[PDB]
Amino acid sequence: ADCGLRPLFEKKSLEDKTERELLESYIIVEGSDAEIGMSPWQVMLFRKSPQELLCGASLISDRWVLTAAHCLLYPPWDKNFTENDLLVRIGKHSRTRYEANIEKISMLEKIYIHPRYNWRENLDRDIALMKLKKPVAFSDYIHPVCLPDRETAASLLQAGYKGRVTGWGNLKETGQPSVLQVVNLPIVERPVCKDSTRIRITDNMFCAGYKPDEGKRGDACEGDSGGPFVMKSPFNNRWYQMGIVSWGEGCDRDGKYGFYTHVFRLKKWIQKVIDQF
Repeated sequence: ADCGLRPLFEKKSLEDKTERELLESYIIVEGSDAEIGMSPWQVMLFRKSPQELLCGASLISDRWVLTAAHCLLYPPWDKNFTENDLLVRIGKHSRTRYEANIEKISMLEKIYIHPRYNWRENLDRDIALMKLKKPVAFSDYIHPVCLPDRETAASLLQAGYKGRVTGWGNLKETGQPSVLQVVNLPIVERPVCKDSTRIRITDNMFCAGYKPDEGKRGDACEGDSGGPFVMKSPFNNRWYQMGIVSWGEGCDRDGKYGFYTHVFRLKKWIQKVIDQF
């Protein structure tokens, strides 16, 4: 509703140091310290006991969180979290300090994993929702991102177009940053994404990232999964979550690419589960 409009930026008619890098393109390894409240919707999947960060996520409403399905469910490693095995921290900035009157710790009501999530082969439909026991309060640090729609999707999800990925994940291949990281990457053309790996691709997933001859680098890594991949719509100055950090081979390997769950391609589900409750 009031989604996509950041308190310490749009609301205050301000722009972040990398915002235009995105606009000017419409026709976390090697990132940078995000700026305060520049990713208000960012979330942290935290494990109660032992205490540990296990994924990134995103606030898409005072009562719902979005993240990768593998983050929560992955049989191969006996991973199968439950409503109260986890916590979700919101409004954070530092990866370790407990930002007292800034961040907000929320509990889980219900976990919703996509019925067709495919872990046996290629994390197809790598998405999952999380209802919060108690609704969260919006602040200049905790605000929702928008969910894409026909129009938005068609306009912004194109090769060359840059989206942004933020997180507290690793800075290389296995340490962690002391503050949320940010990096801007370009959407790659499906054909390239396809023959870049021997894994079977799907329309439910897209890949961003620079090519070997472009000079620049950057990618997502361990701990960024479940995190958002956004884009600012030039039209209404709003931010949309176009993807979810899903998978990838290594982290910023030449001629390798990061794969993201294709949000809009599954918005139907999202809508379904949220309306059904």
